[PDB]
Amino acid sequence: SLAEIRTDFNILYSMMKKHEEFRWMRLRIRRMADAWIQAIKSLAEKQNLEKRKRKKVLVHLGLLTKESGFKIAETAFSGGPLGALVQWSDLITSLYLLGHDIRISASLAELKEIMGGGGVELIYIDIVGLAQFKKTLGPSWVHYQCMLRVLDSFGTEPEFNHANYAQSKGHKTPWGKWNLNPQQFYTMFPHTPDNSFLGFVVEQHLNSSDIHHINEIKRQNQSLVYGKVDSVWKNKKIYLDIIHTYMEVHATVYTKNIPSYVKNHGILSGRDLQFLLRETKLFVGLGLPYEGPAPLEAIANGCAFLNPKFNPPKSSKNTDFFIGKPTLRELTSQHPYAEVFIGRPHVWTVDLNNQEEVEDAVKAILNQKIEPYMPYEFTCEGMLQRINAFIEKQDFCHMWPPLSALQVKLAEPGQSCKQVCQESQLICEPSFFQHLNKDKDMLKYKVTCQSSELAKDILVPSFDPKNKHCVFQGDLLLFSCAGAHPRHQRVCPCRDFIKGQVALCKDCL
Ligand SMILES: O=c1ccn([C@@H]2O[C@H](COP(=O)(O)OP(=O)(O)O)[C@@H](O)[C@H]2O)c(=O)[nH]1
Ligand SMILES: OC[C@H]1O[C@H](O)[C@@H](O)[C@@H](O)[C@@H]1O
Repeated sequence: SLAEIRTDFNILYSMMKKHEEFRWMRLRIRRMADAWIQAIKSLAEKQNLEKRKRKKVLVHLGLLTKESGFKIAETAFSGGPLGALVQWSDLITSLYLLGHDIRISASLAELKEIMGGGGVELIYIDIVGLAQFKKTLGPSWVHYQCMLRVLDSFGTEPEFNHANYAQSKGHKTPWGKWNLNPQQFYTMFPHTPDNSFLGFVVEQHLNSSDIHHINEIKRQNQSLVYGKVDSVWKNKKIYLDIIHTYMEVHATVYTKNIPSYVKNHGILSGRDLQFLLRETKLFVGLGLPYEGPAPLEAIANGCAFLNPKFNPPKSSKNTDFFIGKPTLRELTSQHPYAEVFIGRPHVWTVDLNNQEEVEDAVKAILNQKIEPYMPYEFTCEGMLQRINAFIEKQDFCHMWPPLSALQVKLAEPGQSCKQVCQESQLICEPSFFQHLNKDKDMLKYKVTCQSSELAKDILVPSFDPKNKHCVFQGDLLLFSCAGAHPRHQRVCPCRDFIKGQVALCKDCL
């Protein structure tokens, strides 16, 4: 039985009216419905969407179980976290439009019931939910393991995913050690090439008459602070004052930390928030929270984003929030994606403590022409293409990307495979490590092994050019885009990517 694209949302609304928790998600969908429907039709017109098998898909939202104790549903409308719920909403909508057979679960009862009656070919779950899956199913949970796609915002690096290696390194993460293929982890932003980038869609309501008259609509000296709760505002006053010299400063806050001059609007409904963004020249980052959606929404509406620079980068080594996350990734700014893949004039990444630099950025932004912008990968059509490619082409059970995409590179000592790929405008592709892990295979890529040994280490395969000595991976679950060798070179698998669609190679569709 073959999937048919859907262009009507009534079945979806009915499925989401089954739990109150889904209420917030259901409303965002309704606001974005016409965009979604334009996008599935446009994709079907550009690319052949026929001949897809209709999948039975479990979607288990562990974060919405009582049993998790997360209280996300509870605070959804009153200024709590929404990033995750944005992502889930967009994933469900995508699956529905592509014509799959979605069974949504927010409870142990439903999880048990859907798995109970068989058929399931694909499972979207979070880490909290994955623990529940293992516990509910007992030992046969491993039978489903290759169908798992695990929503994990900040990402999982190989050294935390391999249970035995993580313990040999003393890592106490409660989040790691599932022993999956790390490409099964689905992230919020393309920051972890050991994982896959899932993302979400950036909500925007600018017609092309809004964009032509955007200069009438936007008040040139209006800034808005990013930061829904009071805590995030501690010790920002110098920064805010420099901004307040040039611009009014507005906030949407659910207050001891906020100066008297700030103009508060409270927490706004999605529509009202979108209008406030459309009238705003400058969205002001305070440092927290890390890697959320809100800055991209502002950029889509023509705001510049002032992005706090982190020198040293923040990570588990230096920031409590990061301790125990199953990754050693370092953030160079509040929103590294915004910093690296968007940049000026939309994104000004600045040292909050450099008054001169802050002042120059504010005066610059004040003087910039308004240019609303969205990377393609965060549109409806671009997210549909990405997830459609993943469902049709990612298989961890029984060759994608195809070998023709492989471009081998040598990281220097002190540089990771992530880095050397990125420096040549490529991205690391962990599925190709298996093709560069033997004497023969090396010769090809213009490195000669005068002696090899095996090792079980994330930093290998490695090459010493002085000694012509090669080390190969002994444990194939330890292949790792993350990690730099302190003294040797790494042999690194890179691939190309489509403009504005970093998850997909040119030949991947
Ligand atoms: O007054 C507000 C402020 C924010 N948001 C939304 O809350 C979401 C979460 O954005 P943020 O980057 O703050 O991430 P979080 O930390 O909540 O995951 C975004 O879609 C914002 O538009 C909202 O609905 N009303
Ligand atoms: O991870 C989601 C959520 O988990 C905890 O249980 C809560 O107390 C929150 O502070 C946190 O954000």
